[PDB]
Amino acid sequence: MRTVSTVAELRAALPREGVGFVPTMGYLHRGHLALVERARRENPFVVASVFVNPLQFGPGEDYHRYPRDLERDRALLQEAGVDLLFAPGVEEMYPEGFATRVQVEGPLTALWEGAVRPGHFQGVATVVARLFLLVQPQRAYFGEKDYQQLLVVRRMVRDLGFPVEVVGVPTVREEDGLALSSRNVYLSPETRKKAPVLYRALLAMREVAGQGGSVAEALRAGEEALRAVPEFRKDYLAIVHPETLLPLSDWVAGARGIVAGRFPEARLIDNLEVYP
Amino acid sequence: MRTVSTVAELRAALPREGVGFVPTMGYLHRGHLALVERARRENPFVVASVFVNPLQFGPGEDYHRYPRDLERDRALLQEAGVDLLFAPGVEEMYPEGFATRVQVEGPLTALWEGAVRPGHFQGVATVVARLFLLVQPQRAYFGEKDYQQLLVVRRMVRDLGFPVEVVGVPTVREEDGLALSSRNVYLSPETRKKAPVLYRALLAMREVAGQGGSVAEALRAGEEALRAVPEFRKDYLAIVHPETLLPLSDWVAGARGIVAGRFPEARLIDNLEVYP
Ligand SMILES: [Cl-]
Ligand SMILES: [Cl-]
Ligand SMILES: [Cl-]
Repeated sequence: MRTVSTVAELRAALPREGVGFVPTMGYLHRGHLALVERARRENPFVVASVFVNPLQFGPGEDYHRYPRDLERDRALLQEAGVDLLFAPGVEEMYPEGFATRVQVEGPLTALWEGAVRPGHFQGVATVVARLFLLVQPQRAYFGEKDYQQLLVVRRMVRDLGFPVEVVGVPTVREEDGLALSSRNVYLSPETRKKAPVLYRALLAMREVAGQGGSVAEALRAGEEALRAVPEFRKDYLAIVHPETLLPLSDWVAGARGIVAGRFPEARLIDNLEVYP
Repeated sequence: MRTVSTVAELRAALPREGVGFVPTMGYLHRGHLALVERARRENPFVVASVFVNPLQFGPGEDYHRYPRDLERDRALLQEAGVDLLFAPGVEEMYPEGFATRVQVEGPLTALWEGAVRPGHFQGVATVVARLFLLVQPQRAYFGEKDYQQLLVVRRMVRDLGFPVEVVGVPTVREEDGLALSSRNVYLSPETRKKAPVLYRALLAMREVAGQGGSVAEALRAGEEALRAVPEFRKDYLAIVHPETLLPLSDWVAGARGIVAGRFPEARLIDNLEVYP
């Protein structure tokens, strides 16, 4: 595998066709592997990027302490069979003079994560748009854990006309159900034991739905599950339309249960299709 | 020449390489063909687009009044040699649910035309971004008359990494000096006689520069010229940096004289390299 740190080397090592792309912020885990694994079975050439994007972090968030270990990410991607790793510094990604932004407007970015993290999705859209133009991939892979982000990217691609197939990959979880995330490293041993509550709440709602319960009944079950862990301060818990993310009054195929909140040392999010 | 009005047709008729692109809003004049000509010679396949972009029209502007004559444009590009014409409707370019925007921020879009027409450059960046993504050109041609717009597109291209060479083409002028513009049709025979004041002002400034005068002396000369035609309500007149459009404290190669204002029936803009 070849690792490049500049746009010049990137464009020079890139094939005109057959490129599968996996954008990441580094400190890779099994979940990222699931993405690489999928890109490889569908594309003759796989490119992965590791770049902690400052544009998608808020002032009081974790940009400075975000986990970083390029060597670990390299060996790892190397073993996974990645053809090309793009690991640029902030200056190569955003040179002096950089002044452009891309953003998806409307309820899609205003709801849920958008209300908690103002400016976050504009940062995601901007960096993904740049990465797409630099990589010119045929297919790009994203995890479903960041469901809203997946929808935002799809909207941007649809609107602007990026000839990119945006593929969502199901979330990889620990045995206790905790969705894998680079930020899980922030969890203390004690908090790590309580962290499975998000997925537990989501499963509780899916259970109710499967048993013929109402959306309202499913929501109550989810809320109850979360209350077993007071240390988890919920930002939101809802069952929404799979495409618009608007709260549902009645079930629809693809109904998505979403939840987010924080422990003292980390904020976690998770989601699951709760119907059918 | 093949004419397409949908995205599907467009993608199906486009070759993968050697595409020269000329974006316009219709009602073509000598100047546009100066662009189509340039492209026809440097690229094996030429595509031109005709679309009045509602996004770059703001409050109290001439959207519905903008001149439209598709058939005249067609036959025009036909004889010019263009291989493909993309003339989509508003709904094809911006289908229901469209919510993405692209914008270049900072002084480049806040000064001059940006101050006069707020929201204008976001509309331009957005439509150009989409067109570039839909056409996937190797080169795109723009007229220098809209110099600021030219720099904005170059900035967006450089920032986001579009693999497109943006070509600026010198303005085509009338015998009296009036830069050609599809909006000149708005001028009455009377005000048309006064219109040459813009170029006159620019020339006055270039003359001072050539004589060794200071940047301030050049502006004075330009102010004098406009002062003679009070009918022209000046928006701005300045000598700026060729790349940043910031007012100049002193001369630099490529110094650009820019002017804009409005007669009762229309708004006019023009620019010219005043130094060296
Ligand atoms: Cl983030
Ligand atoms: Cl992650
Ligand atoms: Cl306009």
